[PDB]
Amino acid sequence: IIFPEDFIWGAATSSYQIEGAFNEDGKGESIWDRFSHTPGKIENGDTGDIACDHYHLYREDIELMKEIGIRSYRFSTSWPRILPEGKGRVNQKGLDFYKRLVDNLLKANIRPMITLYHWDLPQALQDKGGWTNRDTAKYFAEYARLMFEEFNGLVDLWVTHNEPWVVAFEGHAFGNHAPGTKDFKTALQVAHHLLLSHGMAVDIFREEDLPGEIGITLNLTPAYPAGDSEKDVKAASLLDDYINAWFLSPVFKGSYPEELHHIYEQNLGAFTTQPGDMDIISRDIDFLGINYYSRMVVRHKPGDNLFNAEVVKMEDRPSTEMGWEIYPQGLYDILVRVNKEYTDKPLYITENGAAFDDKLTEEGKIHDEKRINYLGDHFKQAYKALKDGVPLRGYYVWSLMDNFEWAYGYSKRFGLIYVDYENGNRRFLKDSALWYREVIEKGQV
Ligand SMILES: OC[C@H]1O[C@@H](O)[C@H](O)[C@@H](O)[C@@H]1O
Ligand SMILES: C[As](C)(=O)[O-]
Repeated sequence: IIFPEDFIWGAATSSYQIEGAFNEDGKGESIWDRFSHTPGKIENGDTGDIACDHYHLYREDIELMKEIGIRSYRFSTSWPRILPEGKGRVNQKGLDFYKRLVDNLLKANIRPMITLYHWDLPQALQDKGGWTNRDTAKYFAEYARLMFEEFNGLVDLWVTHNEPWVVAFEGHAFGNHAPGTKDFKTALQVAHHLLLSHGMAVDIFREEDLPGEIGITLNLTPAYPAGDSEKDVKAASLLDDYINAWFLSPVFKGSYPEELHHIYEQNLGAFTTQPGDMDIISRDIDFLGINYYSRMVVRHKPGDNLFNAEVVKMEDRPSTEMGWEIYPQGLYDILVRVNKEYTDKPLYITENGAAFDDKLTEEGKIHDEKRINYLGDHFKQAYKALKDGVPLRGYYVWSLMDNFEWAYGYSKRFGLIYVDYENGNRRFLKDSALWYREVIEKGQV
């Protein structure tokens, strides 16, 4: 098992999950500032106020990146740190932080990949309806243009959006994520505008003529029938469209999946679109980012919901601390399917990783063998996909460091690096980081 010597091994983070400095240097409020400061939304009342304090500690963090030897670092930029009101006047100190960060990465021979939207919408824009207001799509594109202009010739890997399914449905249907709305109709309208805003930024990227590549990042969860039933097969197919095709088809085919679109429209009524929207959404892009963690096993169940389907708990299979099934085969299956059905463009795994109950020992080590076994098994499936002709160019581990795991707060640790929050926010390389270091040196698992 040996990867190409130029294969792009990396690690990933996001702004709200690591930066801290939540109201420092003119930064505006985000929907995740607001949400986490709302009682009962986050486990243990955790907030991202300080988190890993990467905003002040980023130089030390880049030293640790160099120790592991990652070739690329995927991070997101905070829209409200740069444009506090979401539009209007740039906050120069906020922008200067990312200019310093990128200069330091380039000096370290670490190739940056910027995610423009990793969920921290300006609260100023949420007060005008957030993603149900089509203007939010326009202002996102304007923010994209600013960033393209400022990092022309410095950043050549760009992702518009991280996981629009999650933003739409966890954020607005089930209310587990900011802004915390619980209305499925709103979630559909949101999804459309996220997709729209993506295409709008792609158009601007081409016009600005920067050197480099632009794409989008989707969480993809492959679905499997619980049984041989032709009804279990249709059920899994529908849930596969719910999560995956709902965003894959618009981006690569210029249409929503037909049956599911019908089902939604019949029960909820139509969400608002303008003519030509599917043309914008489906602009040609340069790569697809895939975030993969697990699968879903699905059985038919007429009653409970709109898809007449429920997900089966695989209780006799190993799982992570999140309760997610460990299922490395799913990473191969989804890479192969995307390449077969949707696109021949380069693919990146922009996230894969796992939470386990990490214990810091009585001097500074973390023996997270479960994480080593998890990543190893998934690296092997990526290799198999490669060998079978999938144009996989890179693999980013989630995460470079322990961080704020959204509604779970700091209770869930995904890092290669342990963050000892209470003790000066000090960092410790886990065994999995030492392991990943060996993999990258050799290009061999
Ligand atoms: O759940 C762990 C990670 O999963 C991915 O889907 C998200 O993009 C990350 O922000 C998240 O922390
Ligand atoms: C992606 As098209 C040309 O069918 O709108």
